[PDB]
Amino acid sequence: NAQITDGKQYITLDKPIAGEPQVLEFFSFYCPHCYQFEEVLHVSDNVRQKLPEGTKMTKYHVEFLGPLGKDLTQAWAVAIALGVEDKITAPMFEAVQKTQTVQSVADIRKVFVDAGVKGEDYDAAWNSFVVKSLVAQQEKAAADLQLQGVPAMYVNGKYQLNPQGMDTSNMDVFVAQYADTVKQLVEK
Repeated sequence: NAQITDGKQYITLDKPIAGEPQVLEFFSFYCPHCYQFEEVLHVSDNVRQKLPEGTKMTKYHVEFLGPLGKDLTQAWAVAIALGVEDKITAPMFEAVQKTQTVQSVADIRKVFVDAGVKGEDYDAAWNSFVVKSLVAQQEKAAADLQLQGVPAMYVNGKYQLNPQGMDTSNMDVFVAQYADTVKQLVEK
């Protein structure tokens, strides 16, 4: 059956925020731990797979890491606005961290284009009011929730996941524990 505990597998915010997405992840394409999180452990997908139906997995990008943090945050806004997150996430992590072929803003676009995204759509999205507000929203969320680092996950703007208090002696275990903790938090 299982049961989680405040202070252990999660922590409760002293200043919860209303109106946030139910399951909100922060990440950076630059961060090695975010790479492991997303591309090796596939934490988020495991979480999403245990999520009570009707509940969506939301991910925001952060600007405070790396030389292109701001522009990658805007590119992620485009990915959201175009609905191409699933086509882009793996290529970008590889291009940024592994092949290290993302050195400029133009190189970001190439990842989208190479991934199947029409350049005309990318360009339209990039300069849209829509994307401009998505950027603002990503920035605002991290501030409101008092983000200290990535990766990070918050549930109902009230609980923060705390992997340090999980069992990290085995990764298959840890992932299952992370997924279940989120599930329990959303049913709460």
